[PDB]
Amino acid sequence: SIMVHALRAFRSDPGLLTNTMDVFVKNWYPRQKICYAKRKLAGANPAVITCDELLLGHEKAPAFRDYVAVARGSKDHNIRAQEPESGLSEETQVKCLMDQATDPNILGRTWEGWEPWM
Repeated sequence: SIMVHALRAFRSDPGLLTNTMDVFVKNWYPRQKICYAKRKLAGANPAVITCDELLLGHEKAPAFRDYVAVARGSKDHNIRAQEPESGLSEETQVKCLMDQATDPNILGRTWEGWEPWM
């Protein structure tokens, strides 16, 4: 619920931060990642951006088909998977962003050193 109160304060006015984040005048990896930032500050889904990243050239690694099937989850029992891609309220946005972070089927296949068990 603290994230309800936090993300609402940003999502309400997407210009203020995204327009500042055009500081990357320094394709342009800036344009194509800010293209995603403008979507995710607006109503867009967290797993969708992960699929969208994996589609963005990383489709050369063989498990990309499966990486998307981990990101998209199972429509039977993952609470992200039933939602649309875009137009999400602060509730739907964060409700799903929980699921895509807490997934035991992500955590059960991931980097050591970095640490799901701590």
